Amino acid sequence: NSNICEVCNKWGRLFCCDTCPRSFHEHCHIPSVEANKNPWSCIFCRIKTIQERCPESQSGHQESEVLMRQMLPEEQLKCEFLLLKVYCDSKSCFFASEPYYNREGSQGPQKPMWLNKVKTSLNEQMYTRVEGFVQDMRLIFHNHKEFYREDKFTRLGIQVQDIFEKNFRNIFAIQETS
Ligand SMILES: [Zn+2]
Ligand SMILES: [Zn+2]
Ligand SMILES: [Zn+2]
Repeated sequence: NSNICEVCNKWGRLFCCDTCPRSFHEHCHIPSVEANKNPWSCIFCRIKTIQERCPESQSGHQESEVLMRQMLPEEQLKCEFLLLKVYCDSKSCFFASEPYYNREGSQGPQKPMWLNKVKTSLNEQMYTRVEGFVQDMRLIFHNHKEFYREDKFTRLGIQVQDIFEKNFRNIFAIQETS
């Protein structure tokens, strides 16, 4: 197994996958690494199994149909993995914890949002459809773009949103378009 966490790229107290060489901090994995379970298979492995059980699940889908899906176990897992892919980027640090807003010439968002809030929301099964999860994720970056206006820091929102959107299209097998 790897000797650094797959998500944050640091060493520490690492839990190792039994079916692939990845390793994780306990609360870096999503869901948090399960207490017992020998063997244990990481989220990457669990997602690959879904694909292998239903190869047709990789055919192209329309975003509008994906968003309306109910959060059954497989869609719950897919959203957890998509959230984890965002945390994998080091620029996620900016969006993880609860923001505050005091900048001359800007007003804070009406509905603040952050990664750890989305994480808790998934853990507590608060989303009933994929749309709920995707809306909150996109809100994180939209709030940032609006608040930072012409400051070059707005680019961090564009960057992390791009990571989100690329991984959304991959994980949910969105139909490729020009
Ligand atoms: Zn970690
Ligand atoms: Zn694995
Ligand atoms: Zn099948």
